[PDB]
Formats: sequence, structure tokens, C-alpha cells
Amino acid sequence: EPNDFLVSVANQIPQGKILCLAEGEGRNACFLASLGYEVTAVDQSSVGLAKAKQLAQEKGVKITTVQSNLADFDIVADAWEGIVSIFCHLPSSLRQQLYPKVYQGLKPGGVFILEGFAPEQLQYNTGGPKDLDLLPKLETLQSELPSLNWLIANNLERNKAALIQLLGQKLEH
Repeated sequence: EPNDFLVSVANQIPQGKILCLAEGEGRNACFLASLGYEVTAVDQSSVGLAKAKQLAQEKGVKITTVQSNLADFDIVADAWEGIVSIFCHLPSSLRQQLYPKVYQGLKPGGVFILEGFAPEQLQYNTGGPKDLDLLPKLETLQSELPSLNWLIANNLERNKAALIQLLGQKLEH
């Protein structure tokens, strides 16, 4: 059961290396790997990364390059066709550090996909962080990756959850 938004925009990611931020599970990574991508699942819990490998072995995908945490993590510039952040919530101070490396890590034409709780999610009891610092508005996230071409930018509310969905593509030279 991979993320529905991710399965909906998978066709927008050029074949190549895809990096999943704090993907823990392995359902999104294995889902993408089943499409022909070279995925690197990065998570902090060795218990999750270990279960990610097992799911890969069962789903028949030789793609699950595990990793560590995100705090002191850096990605090689122009090396990824896609970088996915599904419900990967971080404090403003950390997004200010990460996102710039995310923008630079993306090859021209590569995409950045995000799905997470909107600030109004605080009015619901269906999950997500309580600190508004980890719940930036859709426009604030966009300003953290300004040079990207936003193919999709949705603010959704159902009542139940408040979500933001983004698909940003790095321009061609």
C-alpha cells in the first residue's frame, strides 16, 4: 500500500535514481523499484530499513539501498532523477539545511515530490506533529525550493485531514 499521491505522479519521474527521505516502511521504495527505478531508502530506524529489505526480497525488487538519519545527511549534486518526501516532517531549521541540498541533488528534469500535513491539521486528531514549526504552509515550502517548476501544488482538506501535495521539477539547461 504505497502512497496514493506517489503512485499518481510516478509517471513524471525520469528513469534513474530516486531517493526516499525517511521512508521507513519500504512500501513506496519497493513500489517505485517495481517500476524500474534505482531507489535509495533513507531512514533512521535500523528496524525499519531491515524490514524494507525484506519487503524488497518478497516483492522481487533488487532495490533498497538503506541508509542512516537525515540530520547530518547530504546528497551528491546532480545525481537524482527524483527525491521523495512523504510525511517527512522536520523543523524549519532543518528544512533550511536539507532542501537546498535537495534542490542541488536533483538532475535537470528531475522531480521532487512531497506529501505531508498542512498547518490546519492541528485541528484534527488523525496524526502529525503538534508543533506548527514542522507544519509550514504550501507557499512556505515552495519558497524553500524557489527555482523549481511546480507541476502540482495542492492544499487539501477532508472531513479526515489537512494535507499539502507538491510535485516540483528542476528546469532544463
